[PDB]
Amino acid sequence: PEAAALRAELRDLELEEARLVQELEDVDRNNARAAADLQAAQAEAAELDQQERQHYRDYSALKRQQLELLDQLGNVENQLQYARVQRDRLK
Amino acid sequence: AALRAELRDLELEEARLVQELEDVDRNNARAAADLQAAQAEAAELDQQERQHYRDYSALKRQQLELLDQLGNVENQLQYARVQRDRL
Repeated sequence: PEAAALRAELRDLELEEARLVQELEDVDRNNARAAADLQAAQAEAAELDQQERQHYRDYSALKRQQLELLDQLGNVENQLQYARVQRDRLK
Repeated sequence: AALRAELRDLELEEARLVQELEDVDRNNARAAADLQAAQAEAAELDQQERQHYRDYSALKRQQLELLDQLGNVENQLQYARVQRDRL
């Protein structure tokens, strides 16, 4: 009967562990799925990053283009102001 | 009066540079727009990655708490098996 209580505890105990195994399997499933979604999102973000960098680069190139045009303008304006002074003296 | 010819040339030169500048600026505006759109998208994606990650971490904590309970049960089962076996 000692082994009588035992046999009962084992029964309830093995049931507990099976219930716990069931819960673990649900949680592990949802965990793996969350990791997959994560990885999918990271891959999307990388591809995007690639495109974003390209955009940044294009914009930056255009920017250097404008600054070069601005410098030229200022070189011309320097010459222009000189010639303007020279014209004004004639008067 | 070579000054007048110089003046005409320089002024026209400036007109040409101004035009070019206007065109480049319109291209620049478009480029800025595209860049900002891409950045905004990246922010959304970042937010969604974060959601997934936090789900994952949470799920993970759950798993560990469950594992601790299982370890406990396991220990009871072994103790009750050692008693058992001893007849």
